[PDB]
Amino acid sequence: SESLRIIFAGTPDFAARHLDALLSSGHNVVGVFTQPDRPLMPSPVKVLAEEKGLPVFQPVSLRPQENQQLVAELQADVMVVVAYGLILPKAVLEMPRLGCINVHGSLLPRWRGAAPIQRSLWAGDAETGVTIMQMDVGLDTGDMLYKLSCPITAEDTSGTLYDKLAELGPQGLITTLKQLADGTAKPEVQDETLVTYAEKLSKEEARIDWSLSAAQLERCIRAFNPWPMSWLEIEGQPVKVWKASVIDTATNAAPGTILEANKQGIQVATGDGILNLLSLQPAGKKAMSAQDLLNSRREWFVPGNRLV
Repeated sequence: SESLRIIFAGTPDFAARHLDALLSSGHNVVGVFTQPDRPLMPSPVKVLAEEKGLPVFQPVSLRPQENQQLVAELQADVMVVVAYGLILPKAVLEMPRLGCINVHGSLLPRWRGAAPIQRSLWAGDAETGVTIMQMDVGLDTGDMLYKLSCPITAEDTSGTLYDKLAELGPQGLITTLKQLADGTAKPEVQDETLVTYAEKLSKEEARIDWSLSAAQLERCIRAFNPWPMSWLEIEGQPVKVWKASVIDTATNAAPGTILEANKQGIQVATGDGILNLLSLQPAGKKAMSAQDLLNSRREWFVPGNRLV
């Protein structure tokens, strides 16, 4: 029942979904910190804070004591950090009364780090979720105050999981804020041994490696959607893969061998099983179905030929 003065720090839409939830549930958000304007585009959090008449602060860094003081001045009870791109110095961590609380996109201690959502999908996890944690100095080492899980379906991409977590996160956050205001929060220490780090995604890593199993390639295709998107090079042309299905049939064909190319898809042998490419997007072109591809890029997918 204690109305907490909250400083909200966040940047992307995922973060904006959480701010919107805090406001909508009558929370006392005293200030909003977002990353400085980007080439010059304002963040989804900045846009929403503004529309709501909230003071926005965009220090390029919290290292300067001048910037740290902006947090001090707001005399906050807790600082909620959701996808805010700046490192918080221990000094700032100690400033709000109840400290800083972070909404992390994984079921900690698994997937500490930068790309928890994409990595849980890529790794083949059966589920993800969000962990609301009491921020500490390391990279996502804080005690877990709350966790909500969400299963990862076979049709999920990092994009849909983001959607799912953007809906789960706010409720977990509001619940946790209630517990902190009530003194009923039950902090759980992270088991170091269960930790894994969700390293950033790169376009280099998204390039299709046919020697992998069709299952993992199919997972990469989903996990790397919307960014960086799995891709292969054909005639020095980067081609993004939007959809593929796995054909659980063993092949003696070398990885990369096109086994079939028709309306049903372009089947490619992998290191284990067959990957059926369904939607590909040649650079600077539209995302085309296998049939469209056979009409405009036939020579790229001749059965018997080997990709890559």
